[PDB]
Amino acid sequence: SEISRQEFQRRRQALVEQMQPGSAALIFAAPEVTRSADSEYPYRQNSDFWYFTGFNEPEAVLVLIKSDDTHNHSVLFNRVRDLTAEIWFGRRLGQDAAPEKLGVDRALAFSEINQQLYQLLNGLDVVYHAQGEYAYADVIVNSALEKLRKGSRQNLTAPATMIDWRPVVHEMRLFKSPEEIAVLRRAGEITAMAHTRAMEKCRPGMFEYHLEGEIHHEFNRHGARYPSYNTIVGSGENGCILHYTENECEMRDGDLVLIDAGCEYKGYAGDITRTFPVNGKFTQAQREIYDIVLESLETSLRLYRPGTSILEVTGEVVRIMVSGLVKLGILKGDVDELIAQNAHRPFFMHGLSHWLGLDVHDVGVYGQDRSRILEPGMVLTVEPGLYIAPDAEVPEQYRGIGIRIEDDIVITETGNENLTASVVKKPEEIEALMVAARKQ
Amino acid sequence: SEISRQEFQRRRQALVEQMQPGSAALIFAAPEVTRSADSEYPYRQNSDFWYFTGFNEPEAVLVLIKSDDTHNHSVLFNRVRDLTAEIWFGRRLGQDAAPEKLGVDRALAFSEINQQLYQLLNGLDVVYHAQGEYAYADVIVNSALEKLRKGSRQNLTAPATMIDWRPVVHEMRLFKSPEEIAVLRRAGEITAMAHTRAMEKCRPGMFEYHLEGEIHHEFNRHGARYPSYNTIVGSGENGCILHYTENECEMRDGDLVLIDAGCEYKGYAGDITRTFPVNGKFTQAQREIYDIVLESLETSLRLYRPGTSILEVTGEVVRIMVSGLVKLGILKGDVDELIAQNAHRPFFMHGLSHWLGLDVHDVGVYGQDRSRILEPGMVLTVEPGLYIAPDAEVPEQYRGIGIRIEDDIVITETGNENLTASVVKKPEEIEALMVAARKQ
Amino acid sequence: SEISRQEFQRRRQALVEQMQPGSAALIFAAPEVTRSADSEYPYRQNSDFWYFTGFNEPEAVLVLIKSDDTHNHSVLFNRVRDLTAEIWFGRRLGQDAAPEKLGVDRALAFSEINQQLYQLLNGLDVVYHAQGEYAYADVIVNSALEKLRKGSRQNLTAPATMIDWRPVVHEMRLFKSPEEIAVLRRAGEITAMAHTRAMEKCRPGMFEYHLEGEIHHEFNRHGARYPSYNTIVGSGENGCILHYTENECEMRDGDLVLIDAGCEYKGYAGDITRTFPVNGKFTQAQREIYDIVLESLETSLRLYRPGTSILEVTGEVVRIMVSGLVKLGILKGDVDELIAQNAHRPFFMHGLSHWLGLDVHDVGVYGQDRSRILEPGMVLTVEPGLYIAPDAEVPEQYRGIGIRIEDDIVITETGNENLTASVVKKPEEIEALMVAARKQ
Amino acid sequence: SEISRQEFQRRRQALVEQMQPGSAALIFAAPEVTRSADSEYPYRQNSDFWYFTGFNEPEAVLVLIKSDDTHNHSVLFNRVRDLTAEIWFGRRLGQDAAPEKLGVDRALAFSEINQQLYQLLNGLDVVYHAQGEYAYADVIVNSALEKLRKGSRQNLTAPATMIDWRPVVHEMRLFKSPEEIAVLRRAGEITAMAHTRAMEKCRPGMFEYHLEGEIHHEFNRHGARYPSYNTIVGSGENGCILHYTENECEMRDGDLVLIDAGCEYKGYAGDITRTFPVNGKFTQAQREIYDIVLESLETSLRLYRPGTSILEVTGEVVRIMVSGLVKLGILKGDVDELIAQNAHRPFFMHGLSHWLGLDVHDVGVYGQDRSRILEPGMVLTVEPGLYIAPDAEVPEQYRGIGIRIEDDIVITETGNENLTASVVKKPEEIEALMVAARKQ
Ligand SMILES: [Mg+2]
Ligand SMILES: [Mg+2]
Ligand SMILES: [Mg+2]
Ligand SMILES: [Mg+2]
Ligand SMILES: [Zn+2]
Ligand SMILES: [Zn+2]
Ligand SMILES: [Zn+2]
Ligand SMILES: [Zn+2]
Ligand SMILES: [Zn+2]
Ligand SMILES: [Zn+2]
Ligand SMILES: [Zn+2]
Ligand SMILES: [Zn+2]
Ligand SMILES: [Zn+2]
Ligand SMILES: [Zn+2]
Ligand SMILES: [Zn+2]
Ligand SMILES: [Zn+2]
Ligand SMILES: [Zn+2]
Ligand SMILES: [Zn+2]
Ligand SMILES: [Zn+2]
Ligand SMILES: [Zn+2]
Repeated sequence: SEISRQEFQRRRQALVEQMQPGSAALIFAAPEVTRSADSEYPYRQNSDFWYFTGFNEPEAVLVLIKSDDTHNHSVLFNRVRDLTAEIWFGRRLGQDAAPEKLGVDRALAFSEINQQLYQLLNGLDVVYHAQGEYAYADVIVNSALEKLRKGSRQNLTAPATMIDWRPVVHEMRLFKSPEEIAVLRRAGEITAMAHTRAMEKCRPGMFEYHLEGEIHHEFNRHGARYPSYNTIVGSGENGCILHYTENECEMRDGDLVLIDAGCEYKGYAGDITRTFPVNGKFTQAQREIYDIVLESLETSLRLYRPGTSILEVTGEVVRIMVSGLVKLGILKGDVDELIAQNAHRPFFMHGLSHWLGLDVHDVGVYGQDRSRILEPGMVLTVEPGLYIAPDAEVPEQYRGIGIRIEDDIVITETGNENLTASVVKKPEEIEALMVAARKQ
Repeated sequence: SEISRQEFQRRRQALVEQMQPGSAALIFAAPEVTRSADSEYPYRQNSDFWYFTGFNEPEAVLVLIKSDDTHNHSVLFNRVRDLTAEIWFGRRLGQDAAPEKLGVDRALAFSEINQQLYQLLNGLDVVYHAQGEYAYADVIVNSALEKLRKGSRQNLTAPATMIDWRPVVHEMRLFKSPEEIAVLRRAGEITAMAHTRAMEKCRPGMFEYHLEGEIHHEFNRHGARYPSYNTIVGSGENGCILHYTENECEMRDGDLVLIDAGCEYKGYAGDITRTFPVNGKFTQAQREIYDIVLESLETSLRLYRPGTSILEVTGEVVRIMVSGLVKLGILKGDVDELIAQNAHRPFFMHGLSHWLGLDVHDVGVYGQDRSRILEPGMVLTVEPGLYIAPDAEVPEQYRGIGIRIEDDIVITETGNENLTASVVKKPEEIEALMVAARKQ
Repeated sequence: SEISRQEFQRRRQALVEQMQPGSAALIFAAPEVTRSADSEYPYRQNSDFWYFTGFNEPEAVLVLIKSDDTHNHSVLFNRVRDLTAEIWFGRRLGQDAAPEKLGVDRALAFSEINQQLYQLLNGLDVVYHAQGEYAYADVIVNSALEKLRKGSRQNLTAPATMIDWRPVVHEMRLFKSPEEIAVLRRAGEITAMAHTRAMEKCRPGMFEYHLEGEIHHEFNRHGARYPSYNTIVGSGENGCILHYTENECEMRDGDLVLIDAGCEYKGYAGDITRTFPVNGKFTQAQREIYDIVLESLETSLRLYRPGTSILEVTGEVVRIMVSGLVKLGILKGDVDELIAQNAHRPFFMHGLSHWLGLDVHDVGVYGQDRSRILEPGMVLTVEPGLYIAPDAEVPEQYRGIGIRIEDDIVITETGNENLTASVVKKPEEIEALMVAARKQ
Repeated sequence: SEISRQEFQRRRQALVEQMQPGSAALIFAAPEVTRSADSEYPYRQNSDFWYFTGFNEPEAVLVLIKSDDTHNHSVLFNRVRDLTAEIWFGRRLGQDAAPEKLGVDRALAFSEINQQLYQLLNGLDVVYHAQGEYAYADVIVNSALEKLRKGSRQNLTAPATMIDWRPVVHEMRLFKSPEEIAVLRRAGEITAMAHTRAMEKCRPGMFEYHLEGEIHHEFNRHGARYPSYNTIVGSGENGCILHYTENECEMRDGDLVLIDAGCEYKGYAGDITRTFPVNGKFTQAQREIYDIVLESLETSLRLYRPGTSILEVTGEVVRIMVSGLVKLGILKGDVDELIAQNAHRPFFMHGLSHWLGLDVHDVGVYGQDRSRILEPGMVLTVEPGLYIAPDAEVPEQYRGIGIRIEDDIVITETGNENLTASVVKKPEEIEALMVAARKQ
């Protein structure tokens, strides 16, 4: 699946619809980023700029100009073509091919932006700009507006109103179109295949990073070159660290391993967590914690639908958690009192769900305490976990256990669709998968 | 292989030996780097800071203070320990464990650096600082020196002399110790195994990125998690682009594929290029160009030794190249005149050799035109190539061919040691390797 | 005359009337300014901040908050009281006395602004801020808005709209109240007395700066400590330099002297130019040029009224000028053609009139080519001049003559009131004044 | 008196003598400074730049290049000539006239500095630059050095050592030449005449600012256009504020007035304080405090000579002060104990003496607690004072009295020369001067 030319056009038009007449919106590309000395990290476009263009070059600026309710045009600033720079660092779109390729009306050289941008903003009333997003962008925008402010004898006037478009654009990104959902559906499948493979390859004596290598190879073979975030492979006590990315330890028979990993496919993030026994067989103590986390996930998957909220489903998870932990003797007391005291928090100290899309922790307003009423088209994670510290004052057998189980869902008219259920999470199914792999 | 505690200590002492008495050297860690929104790229330490510490955290500063020829001490600023921040983002060394772990005399909280650094610089005559390396470092250093300048009524004085330590430190990095050479030797082996595997896996109809995935998986399985630079897989005309990293094309029977890829192992870069037929059999036209590049490499490997230079060996390569191209009718005229006119430059437009180490394009002075006399301990690449443009005015059969062949070497007392010869480059050996793999 | 507490209150309310509901306006004080090393220039408050407060301290910020059409409040950030800092550098208002003294609702310590400002902006929709006016102000404002943007988990939201209040506030300043006109009337009288005195004191052999000293002493004795701009005393060829402030030459019998000087009285600028003979008697050649400039001024004073514009009156002046210069043989040809060719421009190369108020070149929109229709309450200068270069190709007797004559006026219901007519400008009256003084 | 072409040349040569071979010193002009909107304060050149040039324009840079012990040259960057900009804002030296006018070898356009400065620094070992003095200068210098650092393929190298020249140059400025002393001698005379005049003009009912006007007029008439610092006229309780510059109060019969005022003559500061009765007759209580301050001054004038220090003379003043105050009942106890407890500090809370020159509080190292041994050529103030707060718990008659008496001196071979003794300070002489004036 991919995003069409037409879809990028629709998105620009939907932004322009919300803009005041006599205004321009300025959306800037991500800068290139040094890794060390003269080597740079693989380029990652700004998600908002990508959303409106599908254009993967730096030194580019999308300018959407609204004259009135039925009249608007698009201008792209981008890198000029250059035989020498392209023989070295790779091909460029340039100005000639850009209108047709990216569906914009006009394309100018980014090297001329300081000579041209103020002319495009002259006489407008409003400019939409994400101030503080990038320092280079602020320099360009402030420089244009100062030229206009100070150029009254050349009959120039600056727009007096500046509006942050991030609220508007993030509210758009919060609701996925059918095309976006198809892409995320494939991201979830790719990510699932990677997690299945990690379970199948895991053996005692392999290092945490070996499973990372299997996962990344699987992403790559389906055309997802990069992960959406740095892969987490926390075996044993490392599973109690939420963003453990060192992945440097030998995996030991008897330990669990927690894998949080997700691909980036056409810009969109997969995001799955599976926790499983390194030796393919859960112990009793491991099952006892795992079952609480799994019931939490399974109950949440049943509950999530239009009209509820992350907050409301999180309350059900807290209840399941506090009850399970009391039954194991990890918590002591009255369930309802422990719930009122938030007694689960030493063991489950993060949110159940985040928005998912072009960023793994996606944009969009959550409402106070994530109380926003869910509607169809919202995409989110469901990721309960329990993390018992090596030195928690609890029965010995539960100490140093970290378990998270995470699926990615889209809210539908009647409930939700699970994008990541093609990798197993029921303990008996995990064990059968690993046994089958160890034969073959 | 690894770098010892003792070696990091030796390096600090070697820097201190060159410092003026009554001085302090300030070496800052790399900042963390955003990939998108709240997600960050995998952390890569500043190579110079790494060189003196082997410490892989941000928000850290090494301060080496020389009182006199026999008296000096080391101070580390680093992140304080924090239970909440470590449960989330992973473990920290802290101040208690640092002296023993990293062999420094004292360790302070990076959060206190503005309160402490000026006190360490007070009364000194010289400060060694890499001005403009990082903006956060300059803010910290300039702020310390202003406090001292303006604090004469508190009996404070700033050092009046500031010296860039990069020349000194890069000159040290230019000459590798036995330990560094052992590490680079393993980086070369790992990188070679990856390239061998790419040749063995290549089939028509696979995408360029599939070979990238094989290479990265192989790096990872030997404990080199990351590449030293973004992998290049240029098949067909893409091989004429020097840093082609899109790797997005279907590999076609009849084309060559150029792979430039290198692992990062204990901080040190491997860097190999192999070019080979996608279908496992070089055509006549492909052999004709390949043989010129291979003779260039093989002649260079014979010539490189103490007392010659990159410039001098490059002259021999130009001669081989111009002669080969004249014999094919790609160039026309007298060889010596064509050489004098640099007629090879449309086809070979980059340097033959760069320094190699903690950075793939490593630090160290080259001398004018890379004329510096080579000495034992220098590590460098040998990477001749020929790139015939799709639209070059040459016989049709050579158009759109890009071939580079690259090995990594260390200069020894009598010649050089080749770190990357365990992956084949002779055409008959390449073909046999691919045939054997295709059976299986 | 002075500006009342009530007037400052009215102005704030008039700004608040124009503000959107759910908004705050931020008006910052001028920074202190170094003259050399640790000595500073006499403090000059930002004119806009002064306009709303009459408060003459740095490190102060006026915050006007509009909840709705009938509900708003004012917050002042200002310097805390400090016995040591006040014994040294002088008295401070502080927070206790400020509400009553300056008519604001609340006053907080400027040292706490970063801890408090974001709390005042939280939940608002709009912030009025003059971006780029002062760098310290932008740092404070951007820092507040970033706290709000990134603080959604603390239930903070930033206003998405930022509006430049300078257009609104400058449009207010463009129309003077009766109180402001009374103050400017006194500024014009003070400035006139100074110019009268300079004419009375002028003798051949005195230096240009001596007349500057007389003028400044006269400003000071009426309670106008500072000039509104750097005083111009251009004798001879120095009169051809528009902002000649060197004032370093011996004044010579036979030369004219051009004095452009104005006091600052309760913040408001006087601005007068008189040109006169150093020896008290105009030559024929001097009269011939002077009469053109004087007719230009006198005709303009008759014409200026509601309904005309600076542009329209400037056209009449150009006609007078071109005609006078043709009659002297300084220009040659048809008057109407010379007018169409703007043939006056080598001799009169500046505007006839600028707005006058808290700044000598005051704020307010002029319209294209200063075409804005004049209305009652506008205050402006009328300053025709003719400047014949030392090397102009004109009859010898006119070379090196610079003459400007300038009065300050306020537009009334039926015409204008001249604020500066108490210093003579008719040549016979100038000569009589100087003769009388020489006896003284 | 003035400073000769030859003297400016000597100073540059004296700096070059101390510079390392293969180095360049960069001395930047002061930026222009806004007073309000488009009006600027009178230009004040950077004192160090002035010291080496006597050049009073902005956008200028002196570059002194030392090749070796007998070979060096000077380059000036300055504003190009421009007919339009000079007709408006006044005459410019330009490049043609500068070598001869300012005694430099070469002069280039400041508009070309970024294209030329790096070429002048290329291949040098050391650059002398006052980092953090001006932000525009740092931008220019850092930009030049980055070009050199990164331009090794164009055979460019940056100097690795940067040295602050301020210590060296301020140490030079600390010792005045005969020419400088002659200029300061005239500054002291001018300043004295101004103070004499203020005493002669003072009447009850005049405002503090009226005496400021008399003083400034007197500075101006002797060719000192500007004061060296903002004039202090503190009558009554205002005399207890050390830098009282409001000068806004009606002077009352019965009060003292403290005037601290100094001219700037050819760049050099006068700096005198005289305190006197507004009505021309000291009361008993006023005499009692005045006599302590006067004895302090007179004893200091006797003591100051080569071989003592400000610290040592300050100890004698403290003794005189504590003894006088004990005798009046302002302090109670044993003199030697009160001295040991620094019991004078509520009443005398500033230093006795500061260096004087191109800045009123001049550059130069004081040593710890101003303990530096005085040598011939040092110029300094002697300014004891006693300030009894309105609410000090002392006998009523001394409350609200501020008295300072200040003279400017130069250390000679055998003692000191008093530059400001031509204005009276003995109380009987003050009273006679005022009585004589009142007749005017
Ligand atoms: Mg256990
Ligand atoms: Mg072909
Ligand atoms: Mg003449
Ligand atoms: Mg009294
Ligand atoms: Zn249109
Ligand atoms: Zn965004
Ligand atoms: Zn996850
Ligand atoms: Zn997640
Ligand atoms: Zn020691
Ligand atoms: Zn470096
Ligand atoms: Zn390579
Ligand atoms: Zn290489
Ligand atoms: Zn209210
Ligand atoms: Zn303004
Ligand atoms: Zn004027
Ligand atoms: Zn004017
Ligand atoms: Zn020379
Ligand atoms: Zn200085
Ligand atoms: Zn003084
Ligand atoms: Zn003083």
